[PDB]
Amino acid sequence: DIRSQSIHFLEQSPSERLQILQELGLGRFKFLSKIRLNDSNVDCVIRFFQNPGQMKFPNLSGADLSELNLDEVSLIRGNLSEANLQGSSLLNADLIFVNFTKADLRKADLRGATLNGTVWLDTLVDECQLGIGNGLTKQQRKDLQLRGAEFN
Repeated sequence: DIRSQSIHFLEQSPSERLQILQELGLGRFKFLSKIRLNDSNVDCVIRFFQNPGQMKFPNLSGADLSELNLDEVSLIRGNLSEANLQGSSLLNADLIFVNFTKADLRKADLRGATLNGTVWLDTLVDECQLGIGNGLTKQQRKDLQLRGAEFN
């Protein structure tokens, strides 16, 4: 039945979603109001809706976040394992400790995003814009640039 709740949520416009989010105390996650209705995201929103407030590291594993404006989103300690971020805008985003394992970041724009503690295992970054690699090592600015990332 909780699957039913999540479908209905994603069927609403961004501001009706933002209201549901207030009613549920999930208002810190304003980005939920933007993700598209598809199978990947029904699942993602189920995790938020089964026991809300019991997850407070944003777990977006496997979500389809492609071609979204997520400028200045805060996702500290978030799990973006296997997520799809192709062509999305994440300008000045807080991504500290974000797990990008096996995620797709082709053509995303992460200029100015804070990257301390990020994990990039098997991550697709061809043409991902990283700006200055804010918070990245050197062995990281190395590895990623080799794999297609672009640095300002």
